[PDB]
Amino acid sequence: SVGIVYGDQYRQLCCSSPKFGDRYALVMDLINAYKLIPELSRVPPLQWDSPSRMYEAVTAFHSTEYVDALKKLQMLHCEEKELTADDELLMDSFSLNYDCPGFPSVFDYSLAAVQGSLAAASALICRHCEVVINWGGGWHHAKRSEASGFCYLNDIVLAIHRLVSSQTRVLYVDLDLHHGDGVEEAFWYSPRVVTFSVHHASPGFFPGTGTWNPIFLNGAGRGRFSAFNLPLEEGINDLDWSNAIGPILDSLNIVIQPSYVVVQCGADCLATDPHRIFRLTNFYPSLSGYLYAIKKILSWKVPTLILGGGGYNFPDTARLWTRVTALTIEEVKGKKMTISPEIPEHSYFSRYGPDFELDIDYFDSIQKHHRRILEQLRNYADLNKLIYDYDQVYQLY
Ligand SMILES: O=C(NO)c1cccc(C(=O)Nc2ccccc2)c1
Ligand SMILES: [K+]
Ligand SMILES: [K+]
Ligand SMILES: [Zn+2]
Repeated sequence: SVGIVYGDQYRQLCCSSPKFGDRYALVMDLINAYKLIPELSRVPPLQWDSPSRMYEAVTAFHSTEYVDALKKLQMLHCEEKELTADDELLMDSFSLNYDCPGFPSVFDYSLAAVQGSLAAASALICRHCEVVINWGGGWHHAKRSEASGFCYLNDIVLAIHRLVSSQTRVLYVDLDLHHGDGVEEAFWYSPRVVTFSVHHASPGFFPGTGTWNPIFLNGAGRGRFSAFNLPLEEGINDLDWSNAIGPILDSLNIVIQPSYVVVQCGADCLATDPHRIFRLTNFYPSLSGYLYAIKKILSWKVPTLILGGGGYNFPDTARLWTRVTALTIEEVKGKKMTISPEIPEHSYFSRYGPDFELDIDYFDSIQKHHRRILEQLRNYADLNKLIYDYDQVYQLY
C-alpha cells in the first residue's frame, strides 16, 4: 500500500509553528479535496510507553542535554515571564535562538515530526506499506545538539537510523533547495547510509555546505566517498534540473542497491517559492523536476519514505505535494489518478485565488560534477567491495 502520516493531534501540532503556519493543513486538505485519501493507508504517528522511552528514541541521535533544553524552551514559552540571562545563554549554546526561536509548542511540534517519520519507517520495515509519505517531516538541518534553519529535531536521521538498524543500506535523496547538511553530517562516518543532496549553493547562501570547501569533502573514515552533493547555480528549470540529477540517481541505485530510499521533497525549488532561486514547477503534461525525480525513484521498486521540508509558498507547496501524492499512488498501485486542473472547492479554496488552478502560476559545470560524482561512486564501490558494472554506469551519463 501507499501510506501517509496524519491524525487530528498530528495536524494541530504540525500547524502550531510560526514559520510554517497552517501549511500542513493546506497540504492534507488539498490531497483530501482531490479524493486521494481513500487510496491511502493512514500511518499513525508513533507514541511511547514513557518519557524514558521517548528520550531513548530521540537521543538515538540528539544529545540528552539538547533534548532537555528544547523541552525547557517550550516550558519557558508557556509562561508569561521573560527568560533569564542564564536561560538565554543556555538556549544560545544550542542555537535555540534567532531563526530557531521558541514558541509555546516548539517541543511538541518538533517531536511530532519525529513521531510521524519513525512510524513511517516502521510501516516500511514491517512491509505494511511499500511507500510512506510524511508531509509533516523532512527537517534536514537539525544537528545532534544544535537547531538550525527552523529544524529542531532531525526526524530524517532518526527514521534512517531505524531503517538501517532493522546488509541493509539506505539511500537518502535530498531535493530541497538547501543542502541537507544535518543528515549528511549524522552519517558522515557511515558507509551504509549514502546521502545525496542536490541544492543551490553560493556565497552567503544557507547553510553554506554541500560545495567546494578548495576541494569537495565526501565522508570520512569508513564513510569516505559516501556523502554526495550536486550544487547548482540559480535559475535552473525543470528539464536541466532533471537531466542533472537523473543519471546520478540511476547510478546510485545501480551501485548501492539500497534496501530503502528516503527522499526529502522540500518544495522551495519551485519558481514561485519566495526564495526565487530555482525555476522548478509542479507541471504534469515541461515535466516538473520533482515529479520526474519521484517517478524515477519509485520505478526502482525499493521501499521508500517520502518526506516534506522547505516550501514557503504554502498553496504552491500543497499544489506540488498533492501531485507527488497522486503520482505515488499511480506508480505504486498501478492505478491512474485523474486530477482536475481546477482546485476543487474545500476549506482552503480561497487560498488558491485568484486563478484557482492546480498548476502553479509560472510561465559544462554540471558535466564536471557528473565526472566527479561518477569517480566518487567508483571509489565508494571499491572501498565497500560492491560489485558493479562500470561501463553500464558510465553509459547513464
Ligand atoms: O528551507 C530551508 N531549509 O531547507 C530554510 C532554511 C533557513 C531559512 C529559510 C527561510 O527562512 N526561507 C524563507 C525565505 C523567504 C521567505 C520565507 C522563508 C529556509
Ligand atoms: K537538497
Ligand atoms: K554516509
Ligand atoms: Zn529549504
